[PDB]
Amino acid sequence: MKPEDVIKEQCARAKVVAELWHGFTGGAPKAALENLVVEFNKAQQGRCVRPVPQGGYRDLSTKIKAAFAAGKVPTMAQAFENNIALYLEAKALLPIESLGVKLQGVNLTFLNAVRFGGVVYGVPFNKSIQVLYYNKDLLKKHGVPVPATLEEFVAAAKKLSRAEGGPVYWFQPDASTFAYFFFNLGGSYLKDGKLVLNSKEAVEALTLLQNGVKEGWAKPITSGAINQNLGSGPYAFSVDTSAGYTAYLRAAKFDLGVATLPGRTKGQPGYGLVQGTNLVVFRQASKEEQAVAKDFLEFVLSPRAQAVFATATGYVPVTEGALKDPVYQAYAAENPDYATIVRQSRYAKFEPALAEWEQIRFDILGQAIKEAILNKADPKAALDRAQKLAEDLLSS
Ligand SMILES: Nc1nc2c(ncn2[C@@H]2O[C@H](COP(=O)(O)O[C@H]3[C@@H](O)[C@H](n4ccc(=O)[nH]c4=O)O[C@@H]3CO)[C@H]3CC(O)(O)C[C@H]32)c(=O)[nH]1
Ligand SMILES: [Cl-]
Repeated sequence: MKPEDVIKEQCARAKVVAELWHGFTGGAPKAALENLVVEFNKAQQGRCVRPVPQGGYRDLSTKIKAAFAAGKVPTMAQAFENNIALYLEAKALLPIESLGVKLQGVNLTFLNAVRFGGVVYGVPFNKSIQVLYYNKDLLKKHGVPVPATLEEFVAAAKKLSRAEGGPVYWFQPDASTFAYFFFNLGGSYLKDGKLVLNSKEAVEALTLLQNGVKEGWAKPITSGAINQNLGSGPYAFSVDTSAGYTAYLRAAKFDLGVATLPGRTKGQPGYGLVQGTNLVVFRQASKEEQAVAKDFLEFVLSPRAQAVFATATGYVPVTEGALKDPVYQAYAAENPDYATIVRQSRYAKFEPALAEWEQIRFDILGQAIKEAILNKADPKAALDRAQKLAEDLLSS
């Protein structure tokens, strides 16, 4: 009796059913969402949510565009900030505060990100922050302090790779990893309102990674998640989503470290990329489905729902209330990595919220990073190409 079995039964006897389309394909996010929905549905009187997996996040946005085309949309769905921008062009989204959902206490880092022209269009739900995952045992073995600066991080990666005979910093050659180096070398994607992929800081970020590959301290991972490659050769450090925390804990055969990210100086942690999603409510949904979404959105913002969800996953509890819940506190008191994730969430950057950003981050910027890392393309020539494809798509 999988939670999804329970839910299908709950929905089969419900008077009213609001679909929630998501992009959790498995593991702890998928288990945590479904357990939340089972609990919500037991409380309700013939009024249920039905989570519908749509694949990953891009499958989900593709399926949502086909839904507008078909005229069959869900009540709710997961959405990045760029997805929200897109669906607003379509006039598809219900303003949240119209349902009377109370948003005070939601972290302004996340609340600001769902606000378009003053209006909130999303409920921050599963929001993650990059952290530094590390191998405590391997750093102790070579007397390496947890690096607090980008300088110390390069140094440690070179020191440990020399000692162990192989690259100890592991990375996915993607926009998400790029963003960490880009932000903390003083990059910004927007200059005088214009999207710029090929700035000096972008070239310096992509150069740093490619030189790490050439020098033997950076290891590109091209098959599975980082946590799925552990046990193959020496590992000291990744920069990865907090939402992988439970997966790291399960897979690591070594004592797993979580730290705040290396910054430019010791005066502050580096910035982590905010990932994960918001829940949106579609205007096309029935008044009755909307009422279910309003109770569901209130439930998901409750201290207990956030304390259970965040502690099952490593996602960042989106409310001040969740940190004051005793189930959170019990987990935090036993595992310092939960406070570490919250501390890192204070130092948080977003990618641009342009309608076209999902296509750019994957098919243009992501590609130019793969070209440099995996095919030895010159970092500037790869980014100049990206900039030109992005300027051509935005002109379309
Ligand atoms: N479509 C679309 N995706 C976007 C956008 N901005 C960023 N991202 C993607 O968000 C993922 C991070 O979202 P987050 O919820 O923090 O983490 C994910 C999973 O990463 C994480 N997980 C699961 C199993 C595992 O072994 N390891 C693990 O880390 O669990 C969560 C739910 O699956 C990155 C991954 C990416 O697909 O390569 C590209 C990134 C965008 O605009 N659009
Ligand atoms: Cl699974």
